[PDB]
Amino acid sequence: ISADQVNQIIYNLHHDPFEILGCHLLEEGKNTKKWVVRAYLPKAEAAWVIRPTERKEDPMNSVHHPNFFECIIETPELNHYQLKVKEGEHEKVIYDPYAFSSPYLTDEDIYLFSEGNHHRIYEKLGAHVGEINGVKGVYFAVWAPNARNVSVIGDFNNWDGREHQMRKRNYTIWELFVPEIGSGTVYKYEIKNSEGHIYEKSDPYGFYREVRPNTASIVVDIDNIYQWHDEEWLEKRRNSDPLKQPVSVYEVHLGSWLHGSSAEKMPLLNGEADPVIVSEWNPGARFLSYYELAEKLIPYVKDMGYTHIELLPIAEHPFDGSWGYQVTGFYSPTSRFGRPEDFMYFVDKCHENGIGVILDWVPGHFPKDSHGLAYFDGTHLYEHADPRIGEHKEWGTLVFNYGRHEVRNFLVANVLFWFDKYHVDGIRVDAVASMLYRNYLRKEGEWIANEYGGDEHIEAVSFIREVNTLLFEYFPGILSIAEESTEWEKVSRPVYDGGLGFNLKWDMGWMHDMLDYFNIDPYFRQYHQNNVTFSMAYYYNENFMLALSHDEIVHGKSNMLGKMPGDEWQKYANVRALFTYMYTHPGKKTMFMSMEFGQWSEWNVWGDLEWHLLQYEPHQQLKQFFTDLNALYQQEPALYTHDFEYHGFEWIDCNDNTHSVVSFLRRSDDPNDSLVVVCNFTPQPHSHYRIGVPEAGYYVELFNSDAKQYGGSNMGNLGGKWADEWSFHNKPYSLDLCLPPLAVLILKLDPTKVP
Ligand SMILES: OC[C@H]1O[C@H](O[C@H]2[C@H](O)[C@@H](O)[C@@H](O[C@H]3[C@H](O)[C@@H](O)[C@@H](O[C@H]4[C@H](O)[C@@H](O)[C@@H](O)O[C@@H]4CO)O[C@@H]3CO)O[C@@H]2CO)[C@H](O)[C@@H](O)[C@@H]1O
Ligand SMILES: OC[C@H]1O[C@H](O[C@H]2[C@H](O)[C@@H](O)[C@@H](O[C@H]3[C@H](O)[C@@H](O)[C@@H](O[C@H]4[C@H](O)[C@@H](O)[C@@H](O)O[C@@H]4CO)O[C@@H]3CO)O[C@@H]2CO)[C@H](O)[C@@H](O)[C@@H]1O
Ligand SMILES: [Mg+2]
Ligand SMILES: [Mg+2]
Ligand SMILES: [Mg+2]
Ligand SMILES: [Mg+2]
Repeated sequence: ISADQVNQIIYNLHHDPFEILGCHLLEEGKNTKKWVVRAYLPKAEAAWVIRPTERKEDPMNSVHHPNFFECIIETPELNHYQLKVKEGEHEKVIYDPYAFSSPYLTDEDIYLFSEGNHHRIYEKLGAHVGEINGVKGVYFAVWAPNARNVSVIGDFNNWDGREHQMRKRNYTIWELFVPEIGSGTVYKYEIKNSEGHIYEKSDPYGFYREVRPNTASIVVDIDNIYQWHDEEWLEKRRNSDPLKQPVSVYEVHLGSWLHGSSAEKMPLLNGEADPVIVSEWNPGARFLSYYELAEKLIPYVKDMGYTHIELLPIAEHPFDGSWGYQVTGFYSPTSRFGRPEDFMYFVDKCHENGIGVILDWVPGHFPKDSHGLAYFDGTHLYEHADPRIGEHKEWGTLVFNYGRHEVRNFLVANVLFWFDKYHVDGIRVDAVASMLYRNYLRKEGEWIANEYGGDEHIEAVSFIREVNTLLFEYFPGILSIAEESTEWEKVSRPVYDGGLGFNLKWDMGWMHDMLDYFNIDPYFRQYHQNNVTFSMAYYYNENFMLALSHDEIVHGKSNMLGKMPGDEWQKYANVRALFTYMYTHPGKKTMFMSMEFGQWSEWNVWGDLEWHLLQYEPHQQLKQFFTDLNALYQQEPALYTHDFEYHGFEWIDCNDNTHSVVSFLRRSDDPNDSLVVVCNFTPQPHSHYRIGVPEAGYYVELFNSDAKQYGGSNMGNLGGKWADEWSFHNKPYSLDLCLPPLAVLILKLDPTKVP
């Protein structure tokens, strides 16, 4: 490019920056093409073009002006890229703001979508504010290849679509531009199928939706509603390995954490809305908005010391009682809690406070409701046609046809969408077995094997691997968490090694072992020492997340206190011991709302949590215990740097089944960061109980779960103990400890204490 052209840009004289900025073809070779990307980045000193799906990164060069950049790249197609932009000492990675000159679908958009590879399809499908033929308005487009007709109905034409019939393109997608309407518009698609049957559909790519049970889509100007402040958070994320950091997750169902009064409006970020009543049976109560949750949940979590909040699915879902697991509006956060920008504010404020956001994501199925994706165009469009692979009969839901390109594309782009538009830090997929097996919950003779005669759902396995491949390429540094309950191998291993490509897997066997263990009367735990120790036998086959989830405190399972045997004191003590053990055992941590303050009742998704309990000392003491445990966790590198390496853990001894005692070391990079952990899982205290340690010196008691400030009896070792030169447990030194009742000790060598 010329200096004259560059200056026209720099001085705002150019007639159309899209002619010069963005990606432009320069020439076609035999086997490849030459492209240039140009960007004008005022304040940037350096920039790079990332091609994350090819794993390449090329520098851009300043051309004629220090903030005007060009990058010449040869590759057969340049569909997928990002700009990395350095301003002083900070880097951000963004999509190119000049990537798409037209609001309408181009030939290239349609081709990529037909192949299942349009990672940004939601920029074109759905509803977008833009300009066509010189007039402002909204462009709508929808995939519905077998429909006979489609119209746009909405507020703007009183729900009569005769003058807003859409145009079909390439026998696949319907489009229409409507002038002079804007964001806030309420609409649906009216579809006639091949039988002449007419019906009404929410927008599958819609960005906002009426409050359930109403289902019309709402047009959102999604790139001009919120201003973010989280660049430094996102840079740190992208440059860090989360597997090596503390990850302590507070799992939250937004609709049931805290309720407000329905006798007042729901406040929003700079606005307000009508209250959303929680249920007709509890009509005095309303949900809190994303905005109110940002103001209340976030400081609560920050003070407790968790690193992350994990949300039960917030994608739009018609029924409270599915807990979010039956989604019908995959591209919009639920309007129960307000608008898209209020959720963006929640995430921004999490990042301002140093807290990451993980979203439960539901790609495994969708329910039958007629406003949603089912039988979309008068054929089995989203779902597979054969019910033996296309329905989960025991659940009454439909299963995506992962093999069908535009369906795969809906889902792959949907995951990316949450990271792009809402800046989230991770996803968790519930029930991964439900996608992986062709015989999932199906009786003999009511499913068919794959082409090699196996039970593996080939198409789903491929989809899962593609999702995880793309997620990590576009958003390095994120968490991708699976719950898979059949010992499928290499869940949390890279795709290049025959894995599914998640980075963490819930240790459901650990969870069962531990909760089954603690539910046993302590005298009988001597017969089940193996519950304590067994999970370490297979631990290194995955990267495990130790989760005590929502699923474990419903349906007659009790809340954590009620699972524990004995009187009120021992119930609390058993909670403290279990969770101190969980936080010291290798792996990342997740626990569910209400567990941190000892709610007695099961989680009830129709009410809010029993916050009045926090008026009372035992509940306040447990909450302090977790606050301090989380603080320790973040303070001690041996609790997080080497979770997934042999170095990070070693048993000291696990043979004393008769007293239900175990002990172990955690390690990090510095040998002085080593910790000794001692667990006593009955209410019998022990005096002069020896434990082997590897070095001489004074071992400080960093943490004692029996401290009086946590509700314990305050037995302990008075702050620490000097090791004896008395060999024990095959180690040259040993500590002669008092073991408090139903309690866990964490000790650390202070190699500078004065003898
Ligand atoms: O300090 C004197 C005693 O210290 C040691 O006793 C221990 C017990 O061994 C531990 O098990 C624990 O005791 C718990 C007890 O397990 C639990 O049931 C509960 O017992 C209370 C009960 O809540 C209450 O309603 C009433 O019956 O009083 C009981 C009081 O003992 O709470 C206990 C802790 O308060 O903790 C104490 C350690 O302090 C040592 O073993 C004893 O020999 C010695 O007497
Ligand atoms: O009477 C008071 C006694 O207190 C002290 O004994 C303690 C030890 O200090 C503890 O470490 C523990 O002993 C465990 C031991 O840690 C555990 O390994 C297991 O030992 C097995 C051993 O693993 C196996 O190799 C085989 O050797 O036999 C051993 C004995 O079973 O079980 C031990 C407990 O049974 O608890 C005891 C108290 O019970 C103090 O050191 C003693 O001198 C004192 O008598
Ligand atoms: Mg009509
Ligand atoms: Mg399950
Ligand atoms: Mg058993
Ligand atoms: Mg309540």
